[PDB]
Amino acid sequence: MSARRTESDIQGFHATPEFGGNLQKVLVDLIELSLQGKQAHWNVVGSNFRDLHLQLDELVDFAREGSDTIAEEMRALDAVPDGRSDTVAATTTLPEFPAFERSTADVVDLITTRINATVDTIRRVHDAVDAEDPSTADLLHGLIDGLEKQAWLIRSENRKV
Amino acid sequence: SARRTESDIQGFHATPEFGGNLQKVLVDLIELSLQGKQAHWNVVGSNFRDLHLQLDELVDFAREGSDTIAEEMRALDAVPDGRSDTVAATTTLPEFPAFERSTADVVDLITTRINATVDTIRRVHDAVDAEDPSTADLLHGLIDGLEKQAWLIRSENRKV
Amino acid sequence: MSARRTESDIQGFHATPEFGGNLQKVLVDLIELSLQGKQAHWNVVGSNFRDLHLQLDELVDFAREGSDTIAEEMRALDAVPDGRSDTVAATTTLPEFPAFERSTADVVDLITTRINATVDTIRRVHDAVDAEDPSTADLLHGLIDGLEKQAWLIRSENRKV
Amino acid sequence: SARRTEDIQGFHATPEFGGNLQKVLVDLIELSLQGKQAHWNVVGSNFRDLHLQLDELVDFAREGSDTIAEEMRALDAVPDGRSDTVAATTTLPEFPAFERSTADVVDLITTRINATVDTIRRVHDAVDAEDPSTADLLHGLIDGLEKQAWLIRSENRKV
Amino acid sequence: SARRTEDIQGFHATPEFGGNLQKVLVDLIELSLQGKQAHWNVVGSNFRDLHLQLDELVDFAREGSDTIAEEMRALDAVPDGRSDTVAATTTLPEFPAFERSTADVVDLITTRINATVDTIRRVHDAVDAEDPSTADLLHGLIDGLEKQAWLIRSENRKV
Amino acid sequence: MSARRTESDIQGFHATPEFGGNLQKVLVDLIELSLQGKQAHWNVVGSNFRDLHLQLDELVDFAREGSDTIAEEMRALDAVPDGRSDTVAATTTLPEFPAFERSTADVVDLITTRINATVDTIRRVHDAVDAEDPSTADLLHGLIDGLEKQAWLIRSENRKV
Amino acid sequence: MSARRTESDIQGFHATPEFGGNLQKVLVDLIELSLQGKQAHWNVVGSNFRDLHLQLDELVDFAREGSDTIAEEMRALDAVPDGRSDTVAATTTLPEFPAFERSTADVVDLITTRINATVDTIRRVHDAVDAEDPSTADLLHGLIDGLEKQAWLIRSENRKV
Amino acid sequence: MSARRTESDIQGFHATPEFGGNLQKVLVDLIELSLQGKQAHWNVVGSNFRDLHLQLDELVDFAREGSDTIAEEMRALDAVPDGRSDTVAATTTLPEFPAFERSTADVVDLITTRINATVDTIRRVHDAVDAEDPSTADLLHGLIDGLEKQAWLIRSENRKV
Amino acid sequence: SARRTESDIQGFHATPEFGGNLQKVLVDLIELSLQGKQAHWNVVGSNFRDLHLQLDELVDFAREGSDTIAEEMRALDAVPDGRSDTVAATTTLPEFPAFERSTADVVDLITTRINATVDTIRRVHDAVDAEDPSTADLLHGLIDGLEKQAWLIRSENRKV
Amino acid sequence: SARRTESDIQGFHATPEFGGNLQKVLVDLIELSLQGKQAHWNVVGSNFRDLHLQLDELVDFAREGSDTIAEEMRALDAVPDGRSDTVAATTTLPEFPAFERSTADVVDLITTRINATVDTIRRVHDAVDAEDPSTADLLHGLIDGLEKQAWLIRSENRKV
Amino acid sequence: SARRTEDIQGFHATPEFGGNLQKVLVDLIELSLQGKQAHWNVVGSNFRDLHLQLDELVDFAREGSDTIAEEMRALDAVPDGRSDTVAATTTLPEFPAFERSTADVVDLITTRINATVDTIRRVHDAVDAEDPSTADLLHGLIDGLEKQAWLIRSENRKV
Amino acid sequence: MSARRTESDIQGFHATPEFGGNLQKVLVDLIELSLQGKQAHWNVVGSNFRDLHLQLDELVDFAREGSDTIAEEMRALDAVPDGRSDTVAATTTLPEFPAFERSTADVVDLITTRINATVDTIRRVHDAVDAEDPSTADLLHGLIDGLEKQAWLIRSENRKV
Ligand SMILES: [Cl-]
Ligand SMILES: [Cl-]
Ligand SMILES: [Cl-]
Ligand SMILES: [Cl-]
Ligand SMILES: [Fe+3]
Ligand SMILES: [Fe+3]
Ligand SMILES: [Fe+3]
Ligand SMILES: [Fe+3]
Ligand SMILES: [Fe+3]
Ligand SMILES: [Fe+3]
Ligand SMILES: [Fe+3]
Ligand SMILES: [Fe+3]
Ligand SMILES: [Fe+3]
Ligand SMILES: [Fe+3]
Ligand SMILES: [Fe+3]
Ligand SMILES: [Fe+3]
Ligand SMILES: [Mg+2]
Ligand SMILES: [Mg+2]
Ligand SMILES: [Mg+2]
Ligand SMILES: [Mg+2]
Repeated sequence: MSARRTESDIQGFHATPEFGGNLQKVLVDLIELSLQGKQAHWNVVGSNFRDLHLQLDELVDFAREGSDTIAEEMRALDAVPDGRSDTVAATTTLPEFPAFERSTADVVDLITTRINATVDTIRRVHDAVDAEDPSTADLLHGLIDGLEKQAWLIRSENRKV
Repeated sequence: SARRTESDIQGFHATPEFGGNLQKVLVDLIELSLQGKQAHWNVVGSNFRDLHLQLDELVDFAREGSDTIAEEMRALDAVPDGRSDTVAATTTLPEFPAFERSTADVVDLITTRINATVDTIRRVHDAVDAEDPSTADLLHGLIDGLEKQAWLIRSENRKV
Repeated sequence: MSARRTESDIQGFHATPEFGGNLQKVLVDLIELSLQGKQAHWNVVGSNFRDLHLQLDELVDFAREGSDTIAEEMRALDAVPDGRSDTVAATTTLPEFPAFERSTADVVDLITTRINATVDTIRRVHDAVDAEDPSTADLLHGLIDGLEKQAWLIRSENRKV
Repeated sequence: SARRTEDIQGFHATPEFGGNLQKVLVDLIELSLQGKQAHWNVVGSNFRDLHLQLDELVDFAREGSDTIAEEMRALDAVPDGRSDTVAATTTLPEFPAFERSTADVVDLITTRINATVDTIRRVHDAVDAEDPSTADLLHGLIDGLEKQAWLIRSENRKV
Repeated sequence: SARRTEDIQGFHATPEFGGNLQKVLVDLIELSLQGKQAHWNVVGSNFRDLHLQLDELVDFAREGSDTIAEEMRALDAVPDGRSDTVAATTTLPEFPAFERSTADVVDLITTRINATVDTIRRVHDAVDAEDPSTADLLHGLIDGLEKQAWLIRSENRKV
Repeated sequence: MSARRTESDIQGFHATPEFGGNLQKVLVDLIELSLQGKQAHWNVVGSNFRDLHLQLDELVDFAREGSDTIAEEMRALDAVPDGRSDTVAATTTLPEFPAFERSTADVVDLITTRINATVDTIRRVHDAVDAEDPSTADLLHGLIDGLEKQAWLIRSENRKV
Repeated sequence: MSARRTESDIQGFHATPEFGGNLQKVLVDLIELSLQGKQAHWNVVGSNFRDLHLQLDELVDFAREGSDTIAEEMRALDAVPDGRSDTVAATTTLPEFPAFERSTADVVDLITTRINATVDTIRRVHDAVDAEDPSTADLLHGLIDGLEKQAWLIRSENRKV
Repeated sequence: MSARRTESDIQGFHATPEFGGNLQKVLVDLIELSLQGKQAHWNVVGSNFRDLHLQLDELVDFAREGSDTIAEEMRALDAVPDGRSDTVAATTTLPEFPAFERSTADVVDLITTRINATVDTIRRVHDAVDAEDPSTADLLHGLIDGLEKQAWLIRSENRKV
Repeated sequence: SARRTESDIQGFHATPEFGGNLQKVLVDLIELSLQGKQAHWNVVGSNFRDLHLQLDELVDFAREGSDTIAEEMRALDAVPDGRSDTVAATTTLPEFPAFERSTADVVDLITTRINATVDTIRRVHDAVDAEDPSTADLLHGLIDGLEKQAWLIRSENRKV
Repeated sequence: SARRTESDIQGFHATPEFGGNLQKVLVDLIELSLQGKQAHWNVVGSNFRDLHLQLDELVDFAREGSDTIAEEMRALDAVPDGRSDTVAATTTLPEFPAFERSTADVVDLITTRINATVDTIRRVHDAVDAEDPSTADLLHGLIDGLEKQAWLIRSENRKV
Repeated sequence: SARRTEDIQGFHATPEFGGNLQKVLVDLIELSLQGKQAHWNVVGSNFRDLHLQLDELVDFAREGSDTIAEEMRALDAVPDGRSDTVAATTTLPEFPAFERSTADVVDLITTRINATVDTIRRVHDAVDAEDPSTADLLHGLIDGLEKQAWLIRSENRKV
Repeated sequence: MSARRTESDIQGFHATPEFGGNLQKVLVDLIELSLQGKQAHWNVVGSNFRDLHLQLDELVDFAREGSDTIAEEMRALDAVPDGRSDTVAATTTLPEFPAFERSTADVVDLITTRINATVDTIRRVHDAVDAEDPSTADLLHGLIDGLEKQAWLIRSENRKV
């Protein structure tokens, strides 16, 4: 027992309300992106339907894994996620996805914008998150990178060169 | 030969009532998915791990269900709406709480919301069946999968 | 507005004692089929031993998954399954599998007949089950179909020109 | 003491029922064959997606024909999936020879899927009246085929 | 030039040996059946864990009964796994009807596992005397069953 | 220095109408073999039903992969395959599979003969294919070999002492 | 305190020349069984060809894994296996597999007898092996059991009523 | 060779003794956590045994992967890990795990504390590690995050709300 | 017995011409792999995703091909050279552009380079076959795999 | 019927000697696992990679072995002690060095420690077998697996 | 109307062809057996790599012998893979008894591989003249064996 | 729409030319390492050939995954990778790999040096990359770590202690 600590209830790292609130911002935009991604996935029609249909599902998978990661990171640090529909709708920073069928070209533009807005949210909270907890900032880096890849893979469809 | 001669043979498309009925199922499946994840993250207390894990299985089922329903709508020329605003505005499920809840409370809350979702499907079933027997089979899969989840979750709180 | 329902104790579907009794009839014949299937699997000898030995295991697998499905369907709707040995022996409608070794030819006829009997039971309860709960009838259809396929794959050994 | 005593008689179907499944079988096989034809010969804008989706259509149609033929055998009917029979009795419009543009293939194949679904819907009630289990297999065929129709046709859809 | 010359005679076992394996077989089958009964009907605190563990018990017991019946056949004995025989000759206390609490299921099932192990231990030496290889299969059964007993009983254990 | 070629429209290998016609002959017999294989698979009854039923599916699988390979080889070299039902029926060299159920023994002889016929076709076109394009002849060798193996595995049921 | 042993060259278990000679007897009969199993697998014709052809490969697989196990057990205890063709032919106790094709019925009897002989060898060395090294006897039990199961699965083709 | 370096023995990045020593601290606490996790895994008894039994194994897997990663990171940077039992016991900062069977409730509390102490160690060395080698700090982030998740998944059992 | 008596039985080794011919195939396969990845990253426009993905399949094929050829050389006592300098200096493929290119342009460019690679193999085939029929079979696999890729890529740009 | 009538049928439990004997096996398996990893990380020199990899296979075997033994103890109502302090205090294996060691040295060191571990098991085997034949079978698996590892490792250093 | 009419005659091979495949078969089997012998008995520097590579050699040789024997059967020839025949008719130099050093095993096995390839190359043209498809199987054998020779021999190679 | 942004073409993060140029440096050295790794993999001969042969392939896999990641990161941020052979050769910082067969000992030394030079390149651009885009620096950390592990696993062969 020469180097053993004797404490009996050694506590874990707890997030400040500011940190919790910052992760909460990331969470709602990821959930909203997931819902908008499926909406697009179902309702996309026209030239190169299948590619975008499939790519959109891949986007949804990434955003769903991301939201779960963020929420669980909140839980680990004693924060309480709110991913309920009312909260997501009232607090998301993403512009609303339109109703009805939309062309591949329009879906490409719309979805790219909503991905970009989601990355924006993460980049906006990044420094405050990093300052409090360097480990959580790494999760943010993974999210930024995966989302920016999705953005590139989707937007390239509409590129005119 | 017995070969048909038409060049643009049309598919079966759904009445607006039919689309409407599938839309009802769609929003409650999505809401159940979002509430399931909320419960999955925020459940605490006795037998946490079992419920944490089972709630994830409920979410998996509800998500594939919602995707199935929306794609059923699309095949039949209907247009699903799974957006957050629409879901919050039109879901029939009682709202899930925002905060930590005990395993016992989560079991009771989630069972109710599963039952509410099954009820939506049971309420539209006959009108769906009358228009398209094939789509009713999809509804049967949802009822049974969800009723199974309800049993697997609720049994935690069952007395002797 | 809000379409959200108010009740905190929203009830699940309520199943009649007749419904439970009907699935119970299906349950015991599937369990009995599985037990007889293994008996045949172990005790078959003669021309084309290996094929029947193998097919009999596939039948057992289907029948085991079936009985579990039925029993869980009972539980979901607050019925209480009884798959105990005494009850299966006392209430199965299948003729008993004979003791000791049986020829491939005889095993073919016997097991085909036991599948016929098992399907007969499902057909006997079908209409009453479908009227009360169409979703459960769908599971019955899955059972009927898988079993009829097993009967075809087994019985065709004995069919001539 | 609940054990029945007799062979307890096996499975059988009316010749009308068998003929109804036979109608479904030939169109599934024709669809599979036309599907591969389209798969090989499609050219042009968004070739790859259609080439791939058409193979998924063929897979579904092949599994379907198996399911129907096996259902026929289970109930002691006897399927006919031979080339001569399929060509003589299929209700599907003939697939054209030669290469076809992606846009043309989309319209052609959507029609042939729809014709296949039509056949299933045509026999459905007569099949259901004799065997509700068989009807469920028809429901699975309708659903999978109508999904393929949606996934294929969406390429040409203007909004 | 070491090659033997005669059919060199096949495998066989005494009727006493076959009867000893038959005792093990019926209790494994009974255990499997009671296991599923428990699996379906357990309710209450920590339902899910027990529901899942009981299925793992059933898997082990089913594979075991196969192993024993196949061992019997390999040595030209003839197993009896029929419902009537299992019910008439099993040594396991009957599993009760109806739903049972997790705590009650834990105690009930632990006892039935222990009774199954008892049967294996009872015939072990007689089996070993005739065939040491068969005894090894019995050792595998004892070990897997005693592990299941530990994994199940631990739920009720107070320290 | 630079060994790099200058042309921007470097042409692929150019195949004669005779080459396409030769693979077309192979294509229709493989498709016909696959259709007859399924017919036999469904309609075989009698002693050793299960083994033949299973082996026939393996044959169908090989023949289906084969026909796809041949058709794609045609496309690669700008030939246009025709695998449509009418053409297969009108141009296959295989004797037609008889209607209705057939005994295991009869199915063995029939299907073995249809494999023999299919291999015969490949052998008939082989030399002309090999002279124009050795790479394609290699694929023919793969086909011949897999089919001969299928003939062995099926026909040996009927071979005596 | 310290229960740690002092020696730097702690010896492994030392096996008698008799032990090695005993496993060598097992080794050659397993290799011979594997070679005869393949011979039968290739050369069997007649009623139920496919089942026996398949089962014979499973036997070969078991016998090959067995011989490798035995040889490695020899190496672990500083015995030196000899699995060379000349030694196997000169020292195997199995009757030789006859040349040319054999009927399914004959192959059944022959191979069953060769399994019987292989198990006989293991039984002959068993007691001496168990007395010197119980761990090795356990591996012998695994071999005996797998082989007896193979004999059952093969021989039952020829058993009547 | 226009941009090619001409050096023949280009050396890799070498850890300072301070860096090596910091990784060594992480290593022993991860190994100790792994040993204590198994001790708990075997000896946990009572309400919700199975869940904790399984979750504890998942903790052990993570800590074992972690220790291997840390040790290999030391090796790559020319440091020499010491993961021997004597060293771990003499130098771990974790309080000793008690002997004997312990209740689920007590195991939950004990293990949470030891996870927290392990995270503490990593957080204590984090900044010094980051300053010398940003890449290694990322490995630390992965460890912190995985361990804090485990803490949450374990401790939630005892949460009273 | 029929057992041979030699202790150091030699393997078949290739002439310098044979090694040379395989070296030619090797550099064009490597160059095709590098150009395929360039195109994979930099393709933009209509039907991007399909081409992005197909180009990766081309790269996978060309890489396993180059590895096969080099290992064929090694087995026959020849020494492959797959280094960047050698590849740039000796490849027969027209250079791929540095920048973003449209899907239509990438289809045309890549088809040409695949065809150039097949041409190299077809040009060495007969001399390879004459020395070692077994190695020609490897060449056949490369020709057919690459010609398949050419078809799958080029079809995007095909008129009615 | 032949059904037994008791409600709380007891399982076989081990004597303290039996538990003690399994405890002896447990600590040497754990110590071997820790020493195996030490050797795995710190081995350097000729044929490093083979030994690095083989030592990991030894560790995998020893870990599943220790888990098996501890769970055997638990089933029989004995209480394992696998804690670091207990392992260091009671293991019979000679201590592994702290620093880099050559492949040749690591082969010799690890072979000795494997042999020491097998010896512990062989020393308790007969008393274990006498009380519980089923547990002796587990011991046989450990002896053979470890003796296999000893052969696979030691062979590196074997003369002509 | 292109359908042929007769059984259309089955596959067959000349006895010379069958004998040529028989030569390949025995050396593949001998190689497999010597391969395992080497695999078990190799000791010394870089033991593990050689132990593992030799097993990969055995796998290839076993699959090869299967391919050849099955080819023989497909064309209605009758293989002989029995121990007595292999030992009496193999062209491979005998593998020595006892443990051998890694360096010696490398040289020994490389020679036996080369001898096996020699046999395949020896019969190749005669086989090809009757059946070009069979020759392709021989090409696959040559290629896989020559790769194994390279992977094994490289251990002893000095540059 | 209470928190929803109203922007319609929200743009993504764009790399500066400096950032693009820095990733371009990493890219060419990874590609060059991949080509040199294969060259070594084919041409290594002598003592412990097989180990190095296999380890070199593992190095190539890692460097190939790395180059693809770097290039795709450039694409996501609107930079245009150049991985063409001419560019790689003209701009790589790695010393040339020699022609011809080389001993295991020489290959170990040569390859270790080229790995070290590749890590050097990444470490040289690290800070400038981190300053502009923290998320991309994490990808660099993964590359450094994986490469330094490979270096250790390769170089240890030649270590004399
Ligand atoms: Cl795709
Ligand atoms: Cl089979
Ligand atoms: Cl669980
Ligand atoms: Cl290796
Ligand atoms: Fe989660
Ligand atoms: Fe979808
Ligand atoms: Fe269940
Ligand atoms: Fe079928
Ligand atoms: Fe069994
Ligand atoms: Fe295709
Ligand atoms: Fe081995
Ligand atoms: Fe490691
Ligand atoms: Fe390679
Ligand atoms: Fe465990
Ligand atoms: Fe074979
Ligand atoms: Fe990529
Ligand atoms: Mg639990
Ligand atoms: Mg058979
Ligand atoms: Mg596309
Ligand atoms: Mg090595």
